[PDB]
Amino acid sequence: PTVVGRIPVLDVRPVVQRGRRPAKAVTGESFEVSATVFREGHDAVGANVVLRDPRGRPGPWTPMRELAPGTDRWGATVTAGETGTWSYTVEAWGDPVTTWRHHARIKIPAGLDTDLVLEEGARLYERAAADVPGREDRRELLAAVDALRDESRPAASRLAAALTPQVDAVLARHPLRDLVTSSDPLPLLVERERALYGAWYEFFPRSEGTPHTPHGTFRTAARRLPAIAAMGFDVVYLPPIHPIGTTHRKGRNNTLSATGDDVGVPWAIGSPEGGHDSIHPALGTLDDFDHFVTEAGKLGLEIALDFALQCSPDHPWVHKHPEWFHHRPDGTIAHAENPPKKYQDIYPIAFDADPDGLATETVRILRHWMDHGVRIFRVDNPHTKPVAFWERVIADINGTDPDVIFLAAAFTRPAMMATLAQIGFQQSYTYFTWRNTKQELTEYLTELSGEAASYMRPNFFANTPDILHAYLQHGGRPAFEVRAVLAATLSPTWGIYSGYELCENTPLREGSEEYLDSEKYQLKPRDWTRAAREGTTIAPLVTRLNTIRRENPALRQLRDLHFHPTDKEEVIAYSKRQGSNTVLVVVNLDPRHTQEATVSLDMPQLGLDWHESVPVRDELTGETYHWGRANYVRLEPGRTPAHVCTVLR
Amino acid sequence: PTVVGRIPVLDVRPVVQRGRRPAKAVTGESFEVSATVFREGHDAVGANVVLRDPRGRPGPWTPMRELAPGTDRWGATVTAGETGTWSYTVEAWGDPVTTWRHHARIKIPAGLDTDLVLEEGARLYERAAADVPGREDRRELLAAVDALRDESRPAASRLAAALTPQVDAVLARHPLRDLVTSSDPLPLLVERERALYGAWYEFFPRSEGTPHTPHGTFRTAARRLPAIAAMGFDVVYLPPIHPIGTTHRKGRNNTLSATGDDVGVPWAIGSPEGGHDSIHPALGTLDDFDHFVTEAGKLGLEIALDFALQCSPDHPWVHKHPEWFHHRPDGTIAHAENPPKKYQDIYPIAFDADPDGLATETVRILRHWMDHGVRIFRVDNPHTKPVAFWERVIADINGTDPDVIFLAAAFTRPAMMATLAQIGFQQSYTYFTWRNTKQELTEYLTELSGEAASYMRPNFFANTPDILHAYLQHGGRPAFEVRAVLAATLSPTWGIYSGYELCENTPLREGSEEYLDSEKYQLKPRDWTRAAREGTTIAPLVTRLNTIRRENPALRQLRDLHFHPTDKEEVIAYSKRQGSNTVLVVVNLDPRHTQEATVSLDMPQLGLDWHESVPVRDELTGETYHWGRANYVRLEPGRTPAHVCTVLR
Ligand SMILES: OC[C@H]1O[C@H](O[C@H]2[C@H](O)[C@@H](O)[C@H](O)O[C@@H]2CO)[C@H](O)[C@@H](O)[C@@H]1O
Ligand SMILES: OC[C@H]1O[C@H](O[C@H]2[C@H](O)[C@@H](O)[C@H](O)O[C@@H]2CO)[C@H](O)[C@@H](O)[C@@H]1O
Repeated sequence: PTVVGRIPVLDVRPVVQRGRRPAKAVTGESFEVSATVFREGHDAVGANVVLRDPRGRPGPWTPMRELAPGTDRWGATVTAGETGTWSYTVEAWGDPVTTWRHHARIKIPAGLDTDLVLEEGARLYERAAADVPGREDRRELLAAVDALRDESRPAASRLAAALTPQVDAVLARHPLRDLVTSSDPLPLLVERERALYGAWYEFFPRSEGTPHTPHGTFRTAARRLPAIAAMGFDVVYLPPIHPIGTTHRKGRNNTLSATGDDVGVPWAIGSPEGGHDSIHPALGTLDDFDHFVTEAGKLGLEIALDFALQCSPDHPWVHKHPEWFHHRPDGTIAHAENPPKKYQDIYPIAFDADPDGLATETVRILRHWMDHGVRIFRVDNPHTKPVAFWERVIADINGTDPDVIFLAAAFTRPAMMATLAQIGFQQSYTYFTWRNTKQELTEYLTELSGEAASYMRPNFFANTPDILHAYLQHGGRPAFEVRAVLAATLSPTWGIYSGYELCENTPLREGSEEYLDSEKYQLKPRDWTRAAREGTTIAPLVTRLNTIRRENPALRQLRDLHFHPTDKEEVIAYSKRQGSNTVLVVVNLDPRHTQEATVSLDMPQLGLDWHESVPVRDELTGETYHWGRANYVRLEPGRTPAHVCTVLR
Repeated sequence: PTVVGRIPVLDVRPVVQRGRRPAKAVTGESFEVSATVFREGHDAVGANVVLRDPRGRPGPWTPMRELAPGTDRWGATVTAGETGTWSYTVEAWGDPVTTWRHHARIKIPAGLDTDLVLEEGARLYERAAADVPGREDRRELLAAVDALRDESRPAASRLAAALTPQVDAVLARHPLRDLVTSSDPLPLLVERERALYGAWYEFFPRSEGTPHTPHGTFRTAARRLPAIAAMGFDVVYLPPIHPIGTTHRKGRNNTLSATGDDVGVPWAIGSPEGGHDSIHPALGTLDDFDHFVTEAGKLGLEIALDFALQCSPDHPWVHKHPEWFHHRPDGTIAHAENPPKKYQDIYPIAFDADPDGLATETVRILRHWMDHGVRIFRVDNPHTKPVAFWERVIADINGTDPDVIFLAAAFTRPAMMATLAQIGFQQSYTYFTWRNTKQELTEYLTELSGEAASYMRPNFFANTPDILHAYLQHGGRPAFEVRAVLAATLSPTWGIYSGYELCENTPLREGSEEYLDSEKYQLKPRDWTRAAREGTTIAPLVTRLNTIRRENPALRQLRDLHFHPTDKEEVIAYSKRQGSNTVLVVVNLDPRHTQEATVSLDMPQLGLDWHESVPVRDELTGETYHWGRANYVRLEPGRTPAHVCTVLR
């Protein structure tokens, strides 16, 4: 056997790990399958994509086209349906009819060998007809054959009877393909909509308590759900809900020693009261959790729990499974670190004494929470546990429960971030919070919406309990508004951490990304009712951004994204499309000064000619404009963070 | 099983066609194996390359290093030995000693847990020692263990006794490797020196005749060999040596009708006198060919024959194997084309009626010429015959005779050119003749000496019977000198077509790359003795260029190549290295005007500090200079095309 086939079809993409791991999509998502396709000699080729479903049924006729002249790189868009493991193949072939037409259009006018040319056409169309399944279609082609062979008609009309739009459409549907050659199949994992598309809200239930009982419970915190749903969120992310250790408990503002009342850090998991399968006694019981989950469900909210594989020194594992930790010669276990950050309140897990026991216990714990209606997990610092351990764990869980979604909370070097996604993580945290200038956002999103999108789905949190960027610190509310618009329009999954709405932006000190009086170390009650009454929350904007996402299929996908040039460094423009839905966004990244600029739209990228003028509506205001190749904008911080426009019919 | 191992080792290169085809090298050639290597957490990794020979014997210890900070991309240089199929593996591992050192260097000075730290070191070094095979090495490590454990000494000195250069060198040779993880093996094809390195001369034997017998024979043409060898060539490329058809024979200057005396085009192969396994009767017999081959061999010249799979209409195949041709409805066969070029004197071969017969006959013909001492074939227009046909043919021939070298004469689009090389062609013609400005040369050679070099070996013909570039037309002799220097110094394989020495540069017309009175259509006797006597040949320069190549291992390889900036667009500079051999070249690409410029050498790329000054000798003149970071050059066309300098000890 030869590696290369009769008609070369090479380097099909997407591909992950040379075919050893699947490429990704979700139900209803469109992406490009491509390949390098050409033949020997000078005649034309064609190609097409055969997408097969989990039962092996091929999808519809999907012809490809050359993506740029001289490159022999061909592509077509395909769309994933039901969930499961699919496959895709590229078929390449000689296209004798295109070749013959092109020659015939020169030779019949210039009078060279006309009978021989037309008879050669007739025989092609005869072979075309044999492989057409439909009777009306077959009769149409055999009619063009008899017109091609009628030697009493002028040559130009024998020809034109084979170039009619009626024949075109039969051949575009059932073309004559010579020497059909197939690539080896490549795997596609199709997962549920929520893996790619969703709005996420993070809050600490303990903070939502009462005057008589400041430490909130699942029952008091449930009161916070109707407002979260009213802001248009789909997922609630809860930091760890388990008991919290006492030995080396941290105090307020990340101090080493807790006082008597201090609540500790939820990530310091485990005490005599329980471990990763228990509920912190001050939050309530497993039943109170079921109630919280049930009430979330009625409002269209799914719960995501934090899974953090590590232990306080008081966790039961510390004595039940000493071999899950690395011990130093004196018997002690070194606290976990993430330089320059130190975690004096926890121990890391060691994996090389009993990898089987840890895997077995990890899936037991996830299955526990899954039985209680949690189908989504944020996996904390996955990059400090082995890559292959996550590969195994995710494959075990997704083998019985393929709807479960895992989110990799890894802010680390690129290779590890990409590898985690490739080995099964449905979603990834990103470098979003550190991309704030126009060049940074353009470069980064070009990467995420390009080839990386075949294996990674990004979750754009505009802030987290660990990240209050200097942009928000110095920019105030106008900066909060800009980052919300950006995050909500550039990724189909985005989120915020409670407090973001109120523009909380006081840092621990100058040059830090920690919050002052961080919620991680203390109860943080908030006056939601006052902020709403006084207009000092951006909840309305957030609510509107999520409404726009729900009304615009273009914002529920990632890969179709184009940046349009402007003449000001502080103003950025881009568009996204999905069928007949087109959304155009223009953002002023200066939160302090008003910016005016001309936005020069790449009109072909919108499906329009250069001279055209198109009606848009700014969905943030309800105002309508008429926009074409070149448009003046004026963006004043406080008043207008951005225009978020839809293209009208 | 998981795809990813305990210590991730990913995306090893070079790789060709996802591992389905081998990467390439020749005996004694060095290239870089690389990989993406990292681990979970914060401890250090190391890696190494295990290169295995055809019998499976591993090469020496070959540690890798990170190529740039923060990238997790690791590399090392390996060197291929004997010919055959080798394999290479990357091994990745935790490097506990590097990790412990780095921690210990902070914790001992700052006085934290010092006894515990030093005891942890002692135990690592104890495990190191157990695995060391040498007695003196083992005693050295166990000495450092006892110094580390001596609690009566200050902590800083217990430590310093484990960081000595004597211990360093033991551990760099036999390091402690945790959790060794291996990549899957990748294939390497190692071929003979000549596949990468050689100087090639093309001439038509028929043109080297006498007054009494103008059509040369193998016996008269042999008289031309001593001068070819004296010019330092290693390979003689002969256009087709078979009988030449009469039907539609072309006349002089590519005219359609031959007169009675016209000799025809050698590529129009075949008559009743014979086909691809015969000798043209005017060239002599098979015995005269053996004599020619033998006399070439005595001078250190190998023969490369042209293999052109096509037929004159008088070729015996036309009636013996009609199914090897595509016939039109009236039974005629269309002449071959290569738009806009037409080949009215030949028929192309069709491959889809009897691919097995064509393959079998093709290898029969190549084995015939191989029995007569031809171990190299230039395959004419391979891109008009199926890719898979060549893949099959080359694998059949190389399976019994792996020393046979094939050269792809394909000037076409990039995808086909790369594919031909990947499927087995030892050598490829290139776009060299159309890269003449400094930007064009820099861009192109950066491509060829980069990743493409794992599958393609370039042959830089400065001219061919079909290519007389406008640069040579307008530039005269000074242009011929420049292109010879460039071709000879930028690729380890280069060549010329006879007449190049004499600066033949009259085109067929303005805007054509054909020669006037082309040798393809007529006998072209040349007065070599007169040109030598009158100094009107650049034979001396050519002779000197090949001598320099034979005396400088850096010019007998392709991958080590760096371009150095100059302040003039017409002046280009570059260096090449191989062990302690460094060659530095500066060329003036203006053939009409003298150019002066400053050459600013990237000194680190030469293995030198910025302030240093290095002695060089211009091997074209014997003149010596002293050169450092910034050097004035003055290059006058006619006098000085270039400096070709060696770095002196
Ligand atoms: O109690 C352990 C530490 O918890 C936090 O650190 C978390 C961080 O908030 C989370 O996003 C990251 O992925 O994991 C670390 C460790 O679980 C506190 O900020 C630390 O001060 C605590 O020591
Ligand atoms: O006789 C056939 C044709 O031979 C030449 O064309 C060659 C050309 O020289 C070679 O380098 C190219 O790759 O292949 C063609 C065909 O063999 C003449 O230049 C043509 O005019 C002849 O028709």
